[PDB]
Amino acid sequence: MSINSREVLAEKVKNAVNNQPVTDMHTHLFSPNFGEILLWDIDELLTYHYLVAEVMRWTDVSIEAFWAMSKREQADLIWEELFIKRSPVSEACRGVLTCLQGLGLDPATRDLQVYREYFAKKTSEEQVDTVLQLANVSDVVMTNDPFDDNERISWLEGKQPDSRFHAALRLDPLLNEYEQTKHRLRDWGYKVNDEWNEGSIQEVKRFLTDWIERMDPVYMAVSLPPTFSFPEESNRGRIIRDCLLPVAEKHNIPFAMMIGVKKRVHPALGDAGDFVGKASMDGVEHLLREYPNNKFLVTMLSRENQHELVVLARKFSNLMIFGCWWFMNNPEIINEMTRMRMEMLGTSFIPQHSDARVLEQLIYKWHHSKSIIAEVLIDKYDDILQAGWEVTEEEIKRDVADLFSRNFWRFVG
Amino acid sequence: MSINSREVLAEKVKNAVNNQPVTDMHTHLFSPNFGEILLWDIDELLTYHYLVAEVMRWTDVSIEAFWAMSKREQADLIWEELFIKRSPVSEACRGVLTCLQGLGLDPATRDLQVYREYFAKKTSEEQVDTVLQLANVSDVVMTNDPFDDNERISWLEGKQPDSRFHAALRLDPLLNEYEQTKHRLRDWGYKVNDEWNEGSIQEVKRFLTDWIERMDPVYMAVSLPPTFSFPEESNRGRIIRDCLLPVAEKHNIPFAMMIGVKKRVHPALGDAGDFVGKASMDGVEHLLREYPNNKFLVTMLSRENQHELVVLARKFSNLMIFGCWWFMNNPEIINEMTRMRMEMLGTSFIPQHSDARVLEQLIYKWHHSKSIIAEVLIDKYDDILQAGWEVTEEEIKRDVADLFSRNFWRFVG
Amino acid sequence: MSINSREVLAEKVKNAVNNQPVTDMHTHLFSPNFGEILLWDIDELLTYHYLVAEVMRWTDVSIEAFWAMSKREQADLIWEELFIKRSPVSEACRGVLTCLQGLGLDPATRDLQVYREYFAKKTSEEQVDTVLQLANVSDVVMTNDPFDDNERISWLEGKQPDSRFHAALRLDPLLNEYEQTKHRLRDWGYKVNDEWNEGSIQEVKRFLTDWIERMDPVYMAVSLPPTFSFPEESNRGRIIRDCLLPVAEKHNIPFAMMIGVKKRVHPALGDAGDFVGKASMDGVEHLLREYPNNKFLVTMLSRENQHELVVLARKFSNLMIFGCWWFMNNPEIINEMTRMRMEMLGTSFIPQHSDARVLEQLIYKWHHSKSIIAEVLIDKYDDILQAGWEVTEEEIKRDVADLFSRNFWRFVG
Ligand SMILES: [Zn+2]
Ligand SMILES: [Zn+2]
Ligand SMILES: [Zn+2]
Ligand SMILES: [Zn+2]
Repeated sequence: MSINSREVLAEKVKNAVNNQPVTDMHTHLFSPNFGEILLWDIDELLTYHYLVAEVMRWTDVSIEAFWAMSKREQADLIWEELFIKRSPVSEACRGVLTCLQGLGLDPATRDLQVYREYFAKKTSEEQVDTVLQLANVSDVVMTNDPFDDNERISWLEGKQPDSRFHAALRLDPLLNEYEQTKHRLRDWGYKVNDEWNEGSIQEVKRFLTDWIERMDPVYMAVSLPPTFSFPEESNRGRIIRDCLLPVAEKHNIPFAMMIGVKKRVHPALGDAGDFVGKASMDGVEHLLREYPNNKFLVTMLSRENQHELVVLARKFSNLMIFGCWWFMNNPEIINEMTRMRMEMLGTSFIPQHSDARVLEQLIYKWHHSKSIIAEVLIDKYDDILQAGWEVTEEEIKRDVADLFSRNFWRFVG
Repeated sequence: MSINSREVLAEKVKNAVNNQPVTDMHTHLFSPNFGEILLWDIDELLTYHYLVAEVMRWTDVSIEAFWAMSKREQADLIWEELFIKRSPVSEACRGVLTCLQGLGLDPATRDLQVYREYFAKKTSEEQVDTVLQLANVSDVVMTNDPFDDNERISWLEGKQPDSRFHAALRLDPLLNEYEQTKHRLRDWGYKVNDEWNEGSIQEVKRFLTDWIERMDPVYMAVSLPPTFSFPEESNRGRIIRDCLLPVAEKHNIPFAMMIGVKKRVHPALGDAGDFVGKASMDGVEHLLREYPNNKFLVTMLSRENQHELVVLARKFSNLMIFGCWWFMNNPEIINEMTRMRMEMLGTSFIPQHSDARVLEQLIYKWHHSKSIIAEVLIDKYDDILQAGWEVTEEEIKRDVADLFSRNFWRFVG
Repeated sequence: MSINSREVLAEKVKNAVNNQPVTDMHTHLFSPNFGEILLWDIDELLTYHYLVAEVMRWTDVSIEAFWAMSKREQADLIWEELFIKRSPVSEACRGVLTCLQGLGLDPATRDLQVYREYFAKKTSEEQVDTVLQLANVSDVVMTNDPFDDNERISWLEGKQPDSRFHAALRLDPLLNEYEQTKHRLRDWGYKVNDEWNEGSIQEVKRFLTDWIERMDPVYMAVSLPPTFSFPEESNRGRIIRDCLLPVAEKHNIPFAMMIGVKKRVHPALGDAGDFVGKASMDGVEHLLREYPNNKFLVTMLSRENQHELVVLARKFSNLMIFGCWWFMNNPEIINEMTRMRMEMLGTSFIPQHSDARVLEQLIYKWHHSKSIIAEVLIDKYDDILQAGWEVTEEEIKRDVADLFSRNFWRFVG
């Protein structure tokens, strides 16, 4: 038959959404065999940079003093300032609670000591199994930076990630800081010249090719400022034009662009010091139109870029938009973004990614987003149901699978 | 009786909204006596450019191959790709279903062949009577382009539109492509000079005057790019200043501006290749302030222009804003736009227009929009009812008539 | 006794919100002992500039004729045009009704004459007691302009405001119209030179210092245009850099910036002729980063500046954002703004201010805003209750006190 009641439909959508294994196509997590770079712990959750920014709006403790404290002390301060002295109603604070509850811990007691004991008696491998199970995440895409001495080592040592973890080649240093990076390249055997000649071009391409072969990335990525433009006679513009795009096309690897971040407007805050700005769509429009054989994954930081980004996706099939990034990762914005996207793109987009920096975040990141996405799906199905259309649970499971996993794998080939 | 609760209010409002005859002040429909230019058919509905854009995001069929197929083949592909392989949850797909259901056809069967048979046994005149009846549309405003050889002929042959259809003089070729258009003008007896002198000015005005007399348009219209500015030393700026405005004032005809469309960012897609951009409000502000004796109808394409456009309407009574155009014609946006408009303008605006290109679209266009507009009205009436205001059903019927028909006719005199 | 259900939660929050005494940190009201500048009356409510703009969209009465009528005649016209000829559904009209109902008058009768009689038999001091009581407002922050001959007099006469009223030093003439203002300064004994030298700098600082000592303002304020930038080699840029900031720091007085207003786009409308524009965040960002020892209160006029303003607050603890100003003071916007703010800032912001120009407006301004703020809180508390957190009624009361009063006083010291 078909679904005949609004209740069955809802039960059906929520169940399908909750049961669908998720492919988180963009995170800052690492296969557990990569070592300490994989962050997890209630102390890591509480010291997430989102919460550092928030605690600094309340506490009288200087930023210097904060950075001087131990992670445990920072966590204690954040807990006291954001959870005890004021209700933890922000999205980031709410998330910490969702993680605790999901792990079987009880937020009702506010017993941070007891919460810590839970983690003290587990290994990274165990927690990963636990979390991926609780968050129903089957595949995690990492952010792998070959310019980070730490991460760099494991890749050179031939270490391969857990089969549940996939690599993504981060190129920010190369594209945004070529002047300083070119020195490290030549130091690694990549003889780039001071002038952008065929020699420099071939060496940069070799660097990319070497790492593509080494990581077997699902895509190459870069985060860009509000002022991003293309074409552009700059190191970034030339590298993208002469090296990145050609290589990406040859290996049929998508180019992921996270646009709109204004770095370090408040240096002292570190990762919590980045701001946002609306970008022009001209550069993305040009890339999509002039490079029809290249695939692009895009997410933008400014609320004001979201609707036009959806419209751009209507224009180019070689564009796949994804997630509600950072400052967009808040219920009010996730909801409006997801509705605009489905209304203009049907199911041809990737609703969300976690951008998790701490393992446990996969729990709240996906739990918070799934309930909103389910609500949107229920309304959209109810609307065509009202129009006389019949939908089957199989069709819903199909649609949900496309949104949470298939659209991505299908796009990166 | 007494409307003394949100519940009674909801019933009375929905009834009033549903029963109110609609004047669709902007469409791409034509009086049936104008011939084949009047599109209608389930195949026409499925090949609407909104769906072409959407199918191209999914199908592997090349755009060239798509355009090579017959309309029936295109419709079959779109149906399979957007309705069968994925649930038809997008607004445009949902609309097709609403039309079918409204005509008495059953979407539950997904029998495209049976749907086609319905249309095969009807004439244009009959379908028009059927659709206008089902969509409860009493008056349709057309988009009449004197630069289109096809349409041009019927007007020259003295053919007059059905009394339910009204004309609107489209001037895009003249204002946006004067360099190429000036040649057609002189070829039609309008001796415009290479230089913008009094001779050219008088000839352009004569062209406008001749067509105003020929069509008896309710308003003159033009769609403009995000970069639109005024004053401006350009063909567009000079024609508007020296010809359009003076003539519009003399005949007391409103000037309609549809701002924000960036034409052909993806040429191969044809009508489905247009993009959007936020525009500056400076030009509109200047026109409203410096030409107090001219009337302006405005709608904008960018989500980011909507709130400030509402504020501009608060500033100038010679400005009438209307509808949720194109990329704004989606539930999430229609809702936010309609609420911002009513909150700052009360009932002094035109909530919607269909922009229908295919006859049957009047059904879903108005059905989808009316349910949203009705909900906004219920909230607003309830808020004053709870404040102690007594709203009568007659007052609701009056307000609803203003929003859906009278405000337009009152503005265009 | 834990909060067992959302329904019970809804009640505790609404009670706390309704019972919490409000500090309205930005209004255009005056202590009753300041004289006629304190506007109150149903006629004043109806002739509020928000309604002037709205009536002009409907009435055929010329703007000249309108200004020529007496306040009573204007009120009669506005009442007839916006309440009788069309339902009073706009936010501003709804507000008038809420005020009447709150005062015990009955909107159901639409008896404007009877409403007027209520006010005719009361004094300013009495109405102030009545209104502050009904709106549950314990503290009102005024807008005091030393450049207004009228207001200026009472301050020079040593008149001190009622203890419920606080002063805020308005500096628009000085910062935005220095060229014309410098003449008044020297005329008052402040010997500023034509050139911006140390002499001019010291004299401007003396002017500020003299008025700070005279008003004992909670903060110094200025409203700025969409084009506002800083640093800037202009009178405004230099005065802010060399005089305002240093003085503000020395006295630890916050600098309030209301950004985005485009003055007089429609001169004839007077106060109702101001428009809006999106501003760059660069100037505010620079001020916050380069002047860590200065405190800034910011509110912006453009809908499109709201989200990034929230993000900027996440970056700088010396920034306190407040209210939904003017064109933002509409339910649809207040809701989205308040949700974005709480999601990214928890309770570290000031949700609203009335900007009341007419005494009675405190009633609707706060009643309309409180219901929305209460709904947002109910949702946010429900989300953490759902995550296992045990919110207590006393904690809700504390959070509510912070949002409506304590955050402000805590920020201004
Ligand atoms: Zn919204
Ligand atoms: Zn990331
Ligand atoms: Zn159109
Ligand atoms: Zn104000």
